[PDB]
Amino acid sequence: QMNYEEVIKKYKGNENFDHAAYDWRLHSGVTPVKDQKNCGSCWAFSSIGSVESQYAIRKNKLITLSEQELVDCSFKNYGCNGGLINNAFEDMIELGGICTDDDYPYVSDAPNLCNIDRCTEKYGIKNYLSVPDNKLKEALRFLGPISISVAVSDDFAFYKEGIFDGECGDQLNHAVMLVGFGMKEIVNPLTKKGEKHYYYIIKNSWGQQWGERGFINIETDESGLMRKCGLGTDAFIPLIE
Amino acid sequence: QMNYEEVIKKYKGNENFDHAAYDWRLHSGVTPVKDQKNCGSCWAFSSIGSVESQYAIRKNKLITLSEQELVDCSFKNYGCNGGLINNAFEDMIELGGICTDDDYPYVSDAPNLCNIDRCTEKYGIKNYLSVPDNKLKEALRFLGPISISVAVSDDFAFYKEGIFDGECGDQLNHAVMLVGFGMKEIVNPLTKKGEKHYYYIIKNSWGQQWGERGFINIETDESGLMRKCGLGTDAFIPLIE
Ligand SMILES: [Cl-]
Ligand code: NA
Ligand code: NA
Repeated sequence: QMNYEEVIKKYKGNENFDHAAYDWRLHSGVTPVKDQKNCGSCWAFSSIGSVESQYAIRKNKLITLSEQELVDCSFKNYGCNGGLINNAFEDMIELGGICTDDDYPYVSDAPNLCNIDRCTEKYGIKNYLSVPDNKLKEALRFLGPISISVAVSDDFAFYKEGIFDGECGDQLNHAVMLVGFGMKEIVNPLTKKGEKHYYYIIKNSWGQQWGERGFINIETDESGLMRKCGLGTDAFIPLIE
Repeated sequence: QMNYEEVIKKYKGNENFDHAAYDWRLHSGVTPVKDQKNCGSCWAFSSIGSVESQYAIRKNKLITLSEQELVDCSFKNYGCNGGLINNAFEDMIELGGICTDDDYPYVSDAPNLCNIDRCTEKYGIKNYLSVPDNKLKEALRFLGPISISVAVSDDFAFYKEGIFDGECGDQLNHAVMLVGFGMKEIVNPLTKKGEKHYYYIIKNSWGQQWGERGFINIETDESGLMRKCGLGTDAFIPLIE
């Protein structure tokens, strides 16, 4: 909702930001990685995650919120059976905040009723924007991490490190969040030349013991338009201001 | 990167230096002991300390650096859950500089995002060498304090002063730094003759209020080759020149 252009003006400084790299991790913009365990609640971890980052950035406070509370009360979704990023933010506004991760611990696939009263300090969001398929690097630089969707292939799970550029999935089947971009200049193992390999920085929800400390890097170009595997086809970022 | 021999040659130089004792503490080479508390920051405190000494020596400046920024930003380590000296030095260079421990105070196990911008005067290192497993005393005398590893056994810890000697090694499980050696001449409790007891000087991270102002003495021989408990299996010294 809202209007990209409408908010980007209120934040963006007209300065053709550095398009090669910016990493929210090393700017107090990325909360610790969590682990969805055996429940298909990706949609929830990513949306919750983008909110945590909005807080860590804007209102400068670190707080982990209950993903479990979304799986239990977001009726516009299907709990462990999947959901949609934007629906989450929707139900988030309806619920007027979510209980901290501490008063409403996560319990994965274990049946669990929805109890909104399990706490008294609910953390919420004023509204949420949608980012244009070709304004990712720009939004990431001034608005913050973005909740997005992507097609995850079977080999995608084995990824242990580097700049993934493997097989993609059928269609958009997973929700993760974008936290920044970077660019390592590797050598052409064949021509042996200074080549520039650009990449996006993803935060998964499979615990730290997966990929680079829980994060994965996706190839892309300087412009930040090469969205491999359908990258950010669906892209939203919550707003608390 | 820098491979030991290239720089060690630029410094060592044969020399019949006294192999019995040299103590960087009383040569303006050892900054005050710190306390990692109930957070597994062995590796960071050890590496940081060697940097503090390098500045205190080469650039004749007394400076204490932020261990908290390493636990939060190297990513080649696992914050309070442990890490490795060399990984730290790597990432230290990647980040190009570290906040002083005053602009980036330590908060042990207390959650804390990584903000490389938490300061404006960042102190760094050009590169880092690995010192030979049988060249410690030699290195200490000319290169400066060394970051090392050791196996702390269960009966240790009560040590309040003197030259602790009791626990044996295993696989390692803690990170500290070597700061010098000495040799006290006790009397022969059996034949009563002039016996020579050599020892190493380690710099811990459990505050001044522990042992002799925080330090402990480990047995060793004149050659500086008897590394009980693996003393220095892994040994590195950062370089700022
Ligand atoms: Cl974990
Ligand atoms: Na985790
Ligand atoms: Na880093």
